[PDB]
Order: sequence, then C-alpha cells, then structure tokens
Amino acid sequence: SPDFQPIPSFEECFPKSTKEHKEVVHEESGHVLKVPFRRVHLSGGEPAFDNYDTSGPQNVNAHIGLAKLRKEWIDRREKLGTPRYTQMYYAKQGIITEEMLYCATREKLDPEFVRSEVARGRAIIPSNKKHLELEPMIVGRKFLVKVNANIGNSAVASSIEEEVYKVQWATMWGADTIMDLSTGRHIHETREWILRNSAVPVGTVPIYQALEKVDGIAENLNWEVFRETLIEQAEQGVDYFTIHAGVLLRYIPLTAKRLTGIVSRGGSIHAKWCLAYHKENFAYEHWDDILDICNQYDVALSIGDGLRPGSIYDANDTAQFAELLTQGELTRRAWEKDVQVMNEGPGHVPMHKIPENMQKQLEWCNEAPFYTLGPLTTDIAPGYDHITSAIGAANIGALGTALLCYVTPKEHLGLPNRDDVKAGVIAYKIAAHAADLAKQHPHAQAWDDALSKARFEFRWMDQFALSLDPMTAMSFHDETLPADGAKVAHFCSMCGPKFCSMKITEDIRKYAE
Amino acid sequence: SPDFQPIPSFEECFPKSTKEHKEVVHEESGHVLKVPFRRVHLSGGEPAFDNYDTSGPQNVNAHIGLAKLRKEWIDRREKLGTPRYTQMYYAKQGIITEEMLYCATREKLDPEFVRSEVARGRAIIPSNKKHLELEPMIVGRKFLVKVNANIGNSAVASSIEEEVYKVQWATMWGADTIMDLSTGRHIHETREWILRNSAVPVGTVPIYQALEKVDGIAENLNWEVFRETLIEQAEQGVDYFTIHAGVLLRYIPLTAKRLTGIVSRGGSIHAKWCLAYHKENFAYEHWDDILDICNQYDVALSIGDGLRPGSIYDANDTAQFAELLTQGELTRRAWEKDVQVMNEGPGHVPMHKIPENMQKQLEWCNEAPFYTLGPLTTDIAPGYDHITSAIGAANIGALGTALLCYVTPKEHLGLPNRDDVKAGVIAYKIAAHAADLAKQHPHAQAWDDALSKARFEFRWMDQFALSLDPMTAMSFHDETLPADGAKVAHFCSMCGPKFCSMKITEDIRKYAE
Ligand SMILES: Nc1ncnc2c1ncn2[C@@H]1O[C@H](CSCC[C@H](N)C(=O)O)[C@@H](O)[C@H]1O
Ligand SMILES: Nc1ncnc2c1ncn2[C@@H]1O[C@H](CSCC[C@H](N)C(=O)O)[C@@H](O)[C@H]1O
Ligand SMILES: O=P(O)(O)OC[C@H]1O[C@@H](n2ccnc2)[C@H](O)[C@@H]1O
Ligand SMILES: O=P(O)(O)OC[C@H]1O[C@@H](n2ccnc2)[C@H](O)[C@@H]1O
Ligand code: SF4
Ligand code: SF4
Ligand SMILES: [Cl-]
Ligand SMILES: [Cl-]
Ligand SMILES: [Zn+2]
Ligand SMILES: [Zn+2]
Repeated sequence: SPDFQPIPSFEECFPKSTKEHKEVVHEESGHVLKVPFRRVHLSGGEPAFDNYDTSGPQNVNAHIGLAKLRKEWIDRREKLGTPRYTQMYYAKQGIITEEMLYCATREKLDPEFVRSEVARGRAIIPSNKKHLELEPMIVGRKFLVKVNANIGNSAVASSIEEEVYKVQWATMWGADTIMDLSTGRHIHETREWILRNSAVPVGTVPIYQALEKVDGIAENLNWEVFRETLIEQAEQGVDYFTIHAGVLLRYIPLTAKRLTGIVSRGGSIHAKWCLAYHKENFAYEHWDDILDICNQYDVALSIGDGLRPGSIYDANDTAQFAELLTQGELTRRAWEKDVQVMNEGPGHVPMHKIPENMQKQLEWCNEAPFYTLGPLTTDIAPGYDHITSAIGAANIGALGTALLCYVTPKEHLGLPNRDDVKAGVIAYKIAAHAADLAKQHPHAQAWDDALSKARFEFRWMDQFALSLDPMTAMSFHDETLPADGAKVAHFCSMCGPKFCSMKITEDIRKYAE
Repeated sequence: SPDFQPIPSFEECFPKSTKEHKEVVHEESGHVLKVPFRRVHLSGGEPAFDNYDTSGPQNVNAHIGLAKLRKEWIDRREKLGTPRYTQMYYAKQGIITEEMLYCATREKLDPEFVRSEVARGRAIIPSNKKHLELEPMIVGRKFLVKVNANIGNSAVASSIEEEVYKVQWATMWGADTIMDLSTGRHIHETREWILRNSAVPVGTVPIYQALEKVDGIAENLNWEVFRETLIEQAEQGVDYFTIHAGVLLRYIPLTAKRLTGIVSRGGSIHAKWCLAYHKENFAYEHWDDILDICNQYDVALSIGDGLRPGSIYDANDTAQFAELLTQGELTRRAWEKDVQVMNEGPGHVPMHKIPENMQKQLEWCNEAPFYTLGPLTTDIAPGYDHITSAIGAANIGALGTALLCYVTPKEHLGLPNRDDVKAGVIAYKIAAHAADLAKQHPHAQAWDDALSKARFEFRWMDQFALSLDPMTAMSFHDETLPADGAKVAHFCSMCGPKFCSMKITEDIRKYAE
C-alpha cells in the first residue's frame, strides 16, 4: 500500500468552474452515458461557458480506484458474442458503440460521423476492454487535437506515489492520454495503480518492460519474451502500445552518418537486437501475431518511429522516411484485421521541413492518425523545449496531426517532476488549441471569444476563470495590483489608468452613443 | 543619482563563454571598428563556437555611462558636410558607412549587400547620431531575425533603477533592441539613463510622453506638442519612433463592431483625439514635418499599427488592413526623403491567418521591414502569452518578419518585472532562431549542430555552455543528478544507464567498427 497523497482540488485549480456531465442514452443497449464537461460560471449576464474536461472523477481513494463505468457495456457485448473486440471491427459492422456515442457527445459531433471515421481508419478510440475506468475519447484529424503526457519512473528517479500523483495532475491540466514509460523498479505494479486510477487512455511501450524481464540484455530479447509482455500489459487494461516494428534491419545502416544517431529508446533497443543477430525486427516478423492479441482486448497500435530525428541536422533524412513507408505497410496490414492504428512521428524538425512530414504521412499511411513528439523546431534551448516544441506541435497540428506528445522543460536533461508535467501540459494545450483554431474546428474560437470579451469588459475574475491556468493568471495580475478593488478596475499595472487602451476605447464608444 | 545595482555578470550567465571583438577597418575613414561576438570554449577537440552578442560592454558604472564609440564617425561625417544624416541617404549615394560595415561584419555578410538592402528600403540600421554608445545592428528579412524587449515604468509600478537593470538584463539574454515605453514619472530622466547605458538601439512611442506633457488629456494634444516631444527625444538619441500615423479618422468607425476594440495604446490616444475634434490624425497631416526631423538625426520611423487586432475574433479585419494600406503610403513618402522605415504588425492572429498578413505587408509596403507583436495564436492562456505568441512570432518570422517584439508572461496582466523580461527574451530568441532555420539563413544551423554534437557525445558542460540559458539547463539536469561525475555520464535520469538511446547507439556504432 503506497503512501498516496492527494493532488490539489479541482476547485483550487479552476475557481468558478464546476464538473458536469451530459447524459445521453445509447439506444441499442439502453445504457445511460454520463459524458464529462466543465462549466465556467461567469458574471455580468454572460451564459456559463462549457469546456472539455479530462480531469476525471475527483477525491477518489487511490487504494480503491475509479468506478468501473464501462462494465455493463463490455459485459453486454461479451454476452452477445463477437469474433473481434475492437472499435474498428464494430464500426465496420455498422455498429455505433457506447464508446462512439460517448466520444461523439464529448466532441459535439454526430455518432455516425464518429463511426465512419473509426471504420475508415482516420480516427481511433483507444479503449481496452479491461480498462473499465476509462472515460472514452477519440483521436483523429476531424476531432479536437489531443495531448499526451508521458510519465513513469526511471532506475534513477521517482516512485509509485509520485507517478500516480503525476497522472492525476497531468489530467487535471488537460492531458487527453497518458503513457506510463516506467523503466525502473515495480513496472507492473506502478502501471496497475495508474490504470485503476486513470480516467484517460493509458499507453505503454512494451519493449521497455520486455528489456527489464531480461535484465537489460537486449540480445536476450525475442518474440516470445515480447509476446508475454504484450499479454501481461493487455490484461491490465493498457489502451495502446507503441511498437517499433518499422525499425527494419536494412534501415539501421541509414543512421550511420547521423549527428545524433538513434534517439528513440525502443528503436535503439530493437536496432541493437537486430545488429546482434543480423535478423529482421521480431515485432515486424510477428506483426500478424501482435494483431491477434490486439483483437481480443482492443489494444490500439501506435506504430513507433524508432528512426525519428533527434537533432535538426538529422531531420527528414532517408532513415526517417524509410521507416515511415514501412509504418504505412504495417497500418494497412493492421486494418485488414480491424486493429486500430495511429502512427508516431518526429522529433526534431525545423519549421520549413514540417509540411513534408505531414504530406508524406497522409499519403503513405492512408490518413491514419499521426502522433508527434513535438516536433522541436531548434536544438538551442534545453530547459525550454516545451517552447521550442510547442511551435512545432502547433504547426504540425494545424496540418492535421491528431495527437501531440508533450515535451517538458526537462527534455534532454532529466526525469520530469510534477511541476514539469504541468508546464508541459499547459504548453501543449496551447499548441493543440492554436491548431484547432487554424483548422477552423467548429466552436473552437468560442473559448477565445469568451475570454477576450471578459478582458475587454474588465471582468477580471471571469477572465482568469476562463483561462487554461486560472490561478497563475490571477496571481500574476495580483503581484502589482493585489487589492480586491483592482479586480473591477478598468486598467492594470501595465499601462495604468490613464494609458489603458481598452478603457480609452470604452470612452471612445461611450461618446459615440 | 539613482541607486543602480549591477546585473549578474556575463560569466555567471554564460559559463565557458568569453566576450570578443572582430576588428575591421572602415576603408574610407580609416576608422577601426570592434564588432562584438561571443566565443563558447568547448572540450574534446571541438573548435570554439562563435555566436552573436548583444550584451554590450560589461561592468560599466551606470553613473558614467558607456563609451561613445561612434563619436569619430559622426564627427567626421559632420565635417565633410551632408544634407541628410540617414543611413538610407548615405546608402543611396553609394556610401558604405561605418554602421553598414559594422552590421555586415556582425552578420557575416558583404558590406555592399548591407548598403543595397538599406538603399532599397528592405533593411534599416536604427542609429540616431546622438546615440554614440550604440553598437550598430541591422533589421531586415535578409538578416538574422531580431528581437525587441519592451521595458519602462507605468504610473502604478517600477523605478529608474529597475528599468536600467531591465535594459542591461534584456540585452544580456539576447534582446537586439529595446523600447522605453515609460508612461509614469520621470520619463525624460529614465530614458536618458537608459540611452547612455544602452549598447543596443532604443525606441520609443513619442505620443506617450506627449500625452504626459498635457496631463493625460488627449484633447489637449496637437501637432505642436507632438513636434516638441519628437525633438526632445531625438536630441537624447532615440533610434526609432513608433508613430501611429495610419490611424485615420475614417478608419475609426471600422472598429465599432470589434470584440476588443482598439488595444493599441498610442492608437487609442490618436483615435480619441480624432473623434474629439472630427479631424484627421495630426501625425498623418504632418508626416512631411516628421520626416524633416528624422533626417537631421537619423531617427528611423516604426509606423505603428494602432488598429491591430487585440483578440482572435478581430484578426485580419477591415480596420487592420485599412491601416496597413496607409502604412504603405507613408512608407513610400518617407523613402522619398530618405528616412528609414519599418512597419508594425499584429497582434492576436490565429495561425491560418498569418500568411495573409505577410503577403499583404510585403506587397502593400514594398518589402519594408515588418515588426510584429507576436502574434499571439490564441487568447486562452494569460500567464503564458510568451508561449502563445512564440508560436506566432516563429511563424511570421519564417515568412519574412524582421523584428519580433517580445511578449512576456505578464502580457494582459501587469507590468513585466526583471524575471519576466528574461522569460520573454528567451522565448523570442527561440522564435527568432527557429525562423532563421526555416529561412535556411546561412550558418544558422551551426549552432544547433554544435549543441547536438555535444549532446550525442555526452559533453554535458559543453551542451549547457552552448545553450540560450546555460545555468537553467545545468541546474535542471542537476536536480536529479548533481554529482560532478554525472557531467561525463553516458545517460541522465530520464532513461537511466540501461535505457539511454544515445548510449545504445554508441555501442551499436562501436560494434560496427
Ligand atoms: N519516464 C518518463 N517520464 C516522462 N517522459 C519520458 C519518460 N521516459 C521517456 N520519456 C519521453 O520519451 C523520450 C525518449 S528518451 C530521449 C528522446 C530524445 N530527446 C528524442 O528526441 O527523441 C524522452 O525524451 C521523453 O520525451
Ligand atoms: N512599460 C512597459 N513595459 C513592458 N511592456 C510594455 C510596457 N508598456 C507597454 N508594453 C507593451 O505594449 C503593449 C500595449 S498595452 C496592451 C496591448 C494589447 N494586449 C495588445 O494586444 O496589443 C503591452 O501589452 C506590452 O506588450
Ligand atoms: O521509445 P521511444 O523513444 O520511441 O518513445 C518515447 C515516447 O515518445 C512518444 N512518441 C511520440 C511520437 N514519437 C514518439 C512515444 O509514444 C513514447 O511516449
Ligand atoms: O502603442 P502601441 O500599443 O501600439 O505599441 C506598444 C508596443 O508594441 C510594439 N508593437 C510592435 C508591433 N506592434 C506593436 C510597439 O513597438 C511598442 O513597443
Ligand atoms: S492597462 Fe494595458 S495591459 Fe492592462 S488592461 Fe489596460 S490595455 Fe490591457
Ligand atoms: S538518458 Fe534519455 S534523456 Fe538522458 S541523455 Fe540518454 S537519451 Fe537523452
Ligand atoms: Cl537526450
Ligand atoms: Cl490587455
Ligand atoms: Zn530530443
Ligand atoms: Zn493583447
């Protein structure tokens, strides 16, 4: 029994907000779905503003875990009987599942549209039938751009208590998925506590634990070890697996002249094994067997980019695109077995090289959802790689990337702590939303408009309440003007009362009456 | 005599770096120029890495001020005699000045190319002949993307001591220009201390002090008051003036349906005056008289964007582009009198609307340098507008914007302090450099490559030394691994020794021998 400690409350993080749920009925089953959202309560006759909410159920004892909200859905489908358990299988049969309706409601889009996007491979709903605690969400270019937060220990740092805190904290600030990338002690146990306490999808990179199972000797990996690890993780409820099946033996020499070589953790492990034996990647060789596992649980496959560029110098090189071509082949093969797929992308990429990345992925991978690590647009600022990569992530998101893997201020430096997790999630929520606006995604600008209206009207508390991080905005304002009266003042300390342009506009318009 | 206190030393901010100067001779005059740069001293047989340096002369008593390095240049040109004193006038005569050669050396480009860019109006060298302390720099699309830091007091906050600290601090971290936007007490005096202690160009918005001269009553402004303010500021050495001469009477009603109205400080002041009298903007009316002042000192004109959008809702609206059209007219008129010009741009602009901004400016303003405030790509994150705008600034910089006005974490909330100044400069140096890479600017990637080589080779101290903010990178790494031995370890706490991909690549390549 770990010594779990609670994260700050929803109310402390989001003053004037309440957690709400929209109730809808899944017509085929009669199941009632409670789809979460938040409501920001405003002043001055403004209607309350409703926003997305990933924070999940609050104040739940981590020793007990979250309610198993999906239980009746899974039980009913098992009793009906089915050859495959994936959302893509159901979508292709013409079935709108509870998960699809839940996502449609959450996205304010039609359930049939969700079904269509899943059936055609252009969106995924990562939702292992063993992750009963999950509040379903959808990843795809036609939907809100989503953010992943990476957490997990290393052999050098952290603990079970701290990782559970970090999952709850990441989702509080807007993480849409998390991955447990633990490479230290207690891998299985850490992940069990996380899954039972995570309302968002949980991904892993199974080769990390496989390498642990063989005591860090990559040469002792093989398909059988890996297969056992896949089953173990699937049984716990992992919703998606990153698998570097595109790191082919013949692609490894393409990296010999790179400045930063192979920077992918899983990719480097596969490359070492391949070179040791001069054999083809065992995950590639056994792709069909991996698909058979995924079909029984609905584990989505996130096809890794083990040959992603780790420096600006290496961006968009032959190695990177050789792997992308193979990811497309693997994607099409997975779809033949109705397995949900997304593709992992770069990396360190300068801005002028970003469009080529999207163009090639959309074509070669038949519009499967893309999932990028940034990209970082420059190598010059370790300590600020949440900013160097927010630029790339926003750009590639605007071009169609569906899931943005965050990058924290600790990238290239060390394991992120709870503060770094928050900073990364905030930076990535900015990038994702900026991308939603650039895509003219329906109703995305309503958020900006509500905050800007509060800004123009000097409804300061409303402005703070509507923001991504209300207490930061409020505290920053109060550093110079802390008095209650200033929360209704028609200026702040930047310009002062006589130089505030919005107050001058106010008088300008008043005189125009 | 203010109680000036020193900023942290160059050595504390940039370990392993030295300040250096490249000596070149201005052939026409025989004047010897000492053009600053920094040198980062590296290990492992790497050559030292030379980078740009805006920090200026160090450890100089602010009561005494910087050396008047340009004195002999100005004195010689006065003795030769000239009708106009601007770099554009000299460039059009076919003269390569000390300023042009200094900039060429600093940019590693040909002096004739600098002259050509200035003569054609596509670059400016803001360099008032009364700012003798200035180390010349150039702003233009063909050059490194530059960053401006805004400082100054308000009626509500700050002091002379703190503003001088902030100028030295901003330039330490990479600010290429600063503006003294003081709207409180001691405007003249604050600016005098800043100019005498600033090695970078100093800009102002003269209407702010003009409004102060009439006790905050905009209706008591007029050309004469404004003219007196221009002369006062020019005499001190201000290198450029933001003047909102494109805020025309007939454009003001175009803002009536805006969500956030007129958010420009100077623009709102001009609009109030125009509406009060139903008269044309006096700065527009007296444009020719402003040009006559600028020609005697070489003050560059930064044509304001008083109708810039202050919310995503207002982006790229009729008001904004009406003003842009007028900025082009004003630009061409200024060039007829050989006055150097840049144009100010937005603002709050979603990413998909950024290209239109650049396309219109390049055409309508005949490729004059563009100077943007961001743009902010979303309104949702006050407290993090250095990040929301770094995205926009990088994008618009990649498309050709020459000067990026920073935005600090205090934007929309209060007056930035010294910490916020650093944060804004860092974010903007990232955006500017990312833009340099996207433009494939010569030798820009050498910086990224040097840091990435140090990263791959586990030369940790070199990696930190090469970064934008060495002590942040070092401290962050040391939070988990503080021991000296870890500075040569082939891993960090993110992956640990057995999962470090670069170490695995290392072994992979070693085995390949
Ligand atoms: N335990 C953990 N917690 C948080 N992020 C992790 C993590 N383990 C791995 N990651 C993420 O996975 C990455 C792989 S290790 C280094 C990756 C390299 N910088 C690159 O460009 O790809 C880390 O940088 C981090 O982004
Ligand atoms: N004294 C000062 N110190 C630092 N920045 C200042 C400043 N005075 C003005 N500024 C800058 O000038 C801006 C004008 S006031 C508000 C501008 C508004 N947010 C907009 O979108 O245009 C400030 O937001 C800040 O960016
Ligand atoms: O094992 P590697 O380094 O490839 O993966 C590290 C992390 O990076 C994420 N990622 C995303 C895109 N490319 C990589 C991936 O999902 C996992 O979270
Ligand atoms: O008076 P206004 O608000 O226009 O200008 C505020 C600041 O913003 C800068 N700016 C840059 C582009 N548009 C505006 C301008 O140079 C000055 O630093
Ligand atoms: S004083 Fe300036 S920064 Fe503050 S609310 Fe008014 S316009 Fe915005
Ligand atoms: S351990 Fe991981 S994060 Fe640290 S240097 Fe190695 S690859 Fe980079
Ligand atoms: Cl690294
Ligand atoms: Cl504001
Ligand atoms: Zn990296
Ligand atoms: Zn603004």
